[PDB]
Amino acid sequence: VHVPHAYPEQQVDLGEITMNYAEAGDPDRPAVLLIPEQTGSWWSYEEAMGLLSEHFHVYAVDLRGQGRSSWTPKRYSLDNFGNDLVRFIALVVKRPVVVAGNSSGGVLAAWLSAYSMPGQLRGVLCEDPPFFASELVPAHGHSVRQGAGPVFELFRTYLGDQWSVGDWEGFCRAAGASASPMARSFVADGIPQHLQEYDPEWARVFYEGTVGLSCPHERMLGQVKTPVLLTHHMRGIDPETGNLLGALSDEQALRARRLMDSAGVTVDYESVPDASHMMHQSAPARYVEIFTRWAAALA
Amino acid sequence: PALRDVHVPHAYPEQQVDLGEITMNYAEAGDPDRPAVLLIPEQTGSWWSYEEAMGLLSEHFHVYAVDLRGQGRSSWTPKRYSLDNFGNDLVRFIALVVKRPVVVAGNSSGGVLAAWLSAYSMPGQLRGVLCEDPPFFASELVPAHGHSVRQGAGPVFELFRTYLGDQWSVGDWEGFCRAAGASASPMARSFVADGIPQHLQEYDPEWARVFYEGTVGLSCPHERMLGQVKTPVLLTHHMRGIDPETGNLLGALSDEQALRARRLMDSAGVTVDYESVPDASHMMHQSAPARYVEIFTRWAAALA
Amino acid sequence: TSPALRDVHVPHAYPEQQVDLGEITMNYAEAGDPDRPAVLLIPEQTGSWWSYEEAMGLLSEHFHVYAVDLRGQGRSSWTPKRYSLDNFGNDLVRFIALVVKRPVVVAGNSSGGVLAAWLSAYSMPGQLRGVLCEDPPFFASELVPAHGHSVRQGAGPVFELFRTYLGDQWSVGDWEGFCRAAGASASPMARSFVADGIPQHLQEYDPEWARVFYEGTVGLSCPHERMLGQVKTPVLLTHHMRGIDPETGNLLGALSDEQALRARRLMDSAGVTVDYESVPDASHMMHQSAPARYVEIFTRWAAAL
Amino acid sequence: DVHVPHAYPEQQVDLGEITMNYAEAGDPDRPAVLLIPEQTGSWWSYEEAMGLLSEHFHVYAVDLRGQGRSSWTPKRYSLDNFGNDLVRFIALVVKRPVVVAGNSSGGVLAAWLSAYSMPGQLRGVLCEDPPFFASELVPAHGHSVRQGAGPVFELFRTYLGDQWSVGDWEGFCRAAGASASPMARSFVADGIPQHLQEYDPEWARVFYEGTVGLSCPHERMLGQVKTPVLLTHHMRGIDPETGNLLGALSDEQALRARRLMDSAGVTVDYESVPDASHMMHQSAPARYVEIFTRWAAAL
Repeated sequence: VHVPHAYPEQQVDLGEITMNYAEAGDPDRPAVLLIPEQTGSWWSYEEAMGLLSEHFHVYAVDLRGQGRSSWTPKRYSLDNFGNDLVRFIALVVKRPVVVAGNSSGGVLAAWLSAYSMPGQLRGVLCEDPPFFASELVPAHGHSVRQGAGPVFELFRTYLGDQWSVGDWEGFCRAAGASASPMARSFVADGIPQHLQEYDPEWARVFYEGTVGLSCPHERMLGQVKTPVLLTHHMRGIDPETGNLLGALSDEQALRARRLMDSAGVTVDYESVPDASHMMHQSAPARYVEIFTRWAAALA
Repeated sequence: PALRDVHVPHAYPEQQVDLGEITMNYAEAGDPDRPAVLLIPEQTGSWWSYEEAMGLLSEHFHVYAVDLRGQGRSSWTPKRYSLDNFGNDLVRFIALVVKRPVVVAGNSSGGVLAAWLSAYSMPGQLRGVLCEDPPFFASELVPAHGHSVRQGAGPVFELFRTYLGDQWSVGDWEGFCRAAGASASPMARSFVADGIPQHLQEYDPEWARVFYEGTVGLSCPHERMLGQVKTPVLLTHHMRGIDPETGNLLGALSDEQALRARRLMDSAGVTVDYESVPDASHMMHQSAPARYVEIFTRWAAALA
Repeated sequence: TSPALRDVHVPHAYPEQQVDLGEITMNYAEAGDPDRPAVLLIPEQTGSWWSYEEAMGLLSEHFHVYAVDLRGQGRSSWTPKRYSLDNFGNDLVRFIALVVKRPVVVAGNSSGGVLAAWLSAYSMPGQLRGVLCEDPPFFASELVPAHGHSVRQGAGPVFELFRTYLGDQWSVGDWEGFCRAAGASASPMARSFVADGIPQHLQEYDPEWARVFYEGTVGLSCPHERMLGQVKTPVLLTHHMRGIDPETGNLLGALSDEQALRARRLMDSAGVTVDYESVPDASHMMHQSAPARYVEIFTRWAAAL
Repeated sequence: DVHVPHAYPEQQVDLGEITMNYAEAGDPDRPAVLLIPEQTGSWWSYEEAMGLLSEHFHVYAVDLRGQGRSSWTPKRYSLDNFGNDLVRFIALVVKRPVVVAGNSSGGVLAAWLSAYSMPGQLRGVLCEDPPFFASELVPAHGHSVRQGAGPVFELFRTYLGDQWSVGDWEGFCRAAGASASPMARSFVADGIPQHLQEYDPEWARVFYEGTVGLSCPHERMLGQVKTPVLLTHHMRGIDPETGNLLGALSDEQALRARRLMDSAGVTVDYESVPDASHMMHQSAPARYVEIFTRWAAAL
């Protein structure tokens, strides 16, 4: 299923799983780790990796259940993703890292900041993170069922765990009829390449609230141990449904920022209301600029 | 309280009816020829929660006020507390005792059960329902609109579950008061008292468990309940607000949740009458009985 | 003509009618002289009222027989998000109060046999003379039973296949995918359902049924321990084929010998008369595979009542 | 607040989210061994055995999170989190291949490490009377936890409570003496045992509610082991009055565990000691140490 890409691909044995990834930049430059969004593979960062390879040693990784990394039925949880990335940092990077993650990847960047092995990290970028919005029963704001829940429901029903169903036509019919604008956005004639590399059990665990069941966001956010850059992209409310448009509300962002303040770290909050969910794709230069500014200030 | 030897006297005499699984305790007032009314109390509330309002309404109505299962002298039923079990209990009560079409008034939890009846009773049993400060969507763990119970009254339910326990099996009122006095929830700070209130002595705290854990209405989502109401609905909306410190709701339901609930009930095609009294306490039938009875009597007069 | 469209019902030997119970419409068939003792037949899961067709005939010569489609089945209402033991049971309570209007002898198969017991414990007073539980999955249909194997070691495999490949209200409807998955399954029951076309009874079936059993929500507020321990009418429990799949250890049949033992002990503690008829040579749906045997068993029992 | 003197000095190490307390015996000349206690069991559960083992092994006995002097972590008690804790401990303290040995819940974590640790971390594992499948809420084979140890877990959750928030030992004893579960009755005592004073009862909650193993089904674990295994099966039977399990796991559950582990391609040794207590390393130290040493020398 796997198509050619700009950078050569490598695979590492993290124990339970094998992780696919891709390197860029001069080795001696500072290390950067790029975590894709859900339904996103490492080559989600390609453009940005280019821009970033000028100054950093860039690693971009396929999480488990994505890309060419291992698919693990019944094993998708926040802690398993996070310890995957911890083992990657220790076995492959072998140096302190600045982590950047988009959406679910941003959630795992915060997870690393709070729960990585000591001194594994210098700072994390959380790019449009669904703090509390990706939870089934958050401590603040809307649940996943009022956010991206609908999209996940469609993935679970019509694609199935490990593409066991694979009813793409049914998926497009129901998605086009969804009141969720994001749901109606995922419609296409053929299956996008990124979804072909995606295990839809990801959707199941987010929709059903099991992925973070033992990793509540308030404790994560209250236990961060590194500087955090939080970018906050398009956001809004669908008047017809009340549902959250975007990754997280202003209220949820404020609560997350104040929890991270209680953890005693320094937070750079950059509201970019006009940016798309995946700014590293829609506007690679703007994203690399923000990241580089914040990164220079560390250590 | 766990021995259930706490019954005390009241203004009206008390009757009991076998409904099948449970026995329901209840009180009755007014001329039996008058239009029938069914009063459903709030959680932790017994029938006598309506005593005062029964004394006014009785002058114009045949009033029945009930103890739901797990409250008062009605049966306590471990592992059996769901919205459908409460509702079908009330259906059987209407069929076996009232034997007339009723107008139903419910407060908080009862108001939700009132809407339940409006949607799910046997045909013809109801002429209309009053939902008094109902936690529409705010009592669900995963509501379709707005904020979950965990961001509302879930803190107090958690205290009840941990420190009082199913059927008062723990009964650590000292630990409960200690934790309640230190809660960010003001509603929890309300319950702190030197002695256990009579209404809490008659209350089975497994109630609190099933609401806090999301099991009580798991098979009865509020979106569909409200989208299938079948009688005129009178929804009163009392004090609501936001604790600036927590972002957790104060009061029964948020403005957004009231809005979406009204939209659902209108899609059901019923006449919805929204009466907003932001200065009113949660149990207006107890704190301002005259005002409550006036509102109810005016709306009920227009029913038929 | 699609199971999702609910336009697949076919003619049958007995007249059908629908009653408004308030949330749902319940479809039902009637047979026999309306003055003879009343009887209520509850089908099995994926079973419609005409699951009893043949038995109805034999029984209608001595009983006024009602046979019902439960919600989520046949021509009764399909109610998304509303499928639970208590809702099924209260539908049947309503049906007895509104249609039969006389005390009834209830007989239910499998899931229906679990609802017969439900009624015996939780119905309105005086509604029932006795109940016949035909191969009921006591404890084996629960996700976390007090005794014996869970539904995941019983019928769960086939329920998972229904949920995944048919979907709520036939929203997925991938019959060929279901057949491929079922034929490769290690559950013999699951393999049984493979067929060239979709069987008629399954066309009338809301597979959300399967979901609520597979996920353990259908009986969450109705633990079988409490139900069985609060029966208030005489109960006849028939126990058909049962065994253990050696490759898996999973239950073959409706319930295990141990689970039937514990259920009988519970019911005996309730103070009711309990009859136990172990018929190890009988299929799960004895009322279909051996109608005359079934009617003999039922007739003796009901005449004692 | 309650820790008392023991036969060995205690050490602590920061694993990144938690602080793990532990004790050490024997010499670095000798091969590394990692002892994992049972639930409610602290490191000193192994004290006597440690002595014997220190004759020929460098021994590490650990406090798991929520036990002893290790960090208490509310809402974070999952098998994956315990397991990644022990992976971190092996990586940061032992820094050597280790022969792991765990008892009861500890045996389950030993299996977890065999299947899911970082590559090359382990040489083999001894699962001592492990509750394979019988500690799960919905096991793929045999009794569930609710027909096993679940009754005592429910008593712990209702009367001791999260982080000893309730602490009603009188009520615990009243309920335990009236328990139909004989193990529940075995926990009745005048005062609170020292091992239970260092124990966080949220442990009991997450086993009773089935959250701890939700994302770690035992069938996948056992089918993906990667080291030689030694499984010891102690006392087991059935309570006639309830049908409930006596012991860690049934004969059927042991049979299925072994079939899975053998399907994984490892060397599985099965040692049935039907007359042994649950904590044989405590009740018969020399017997336990003989069995362990006899097996570990083959590695």
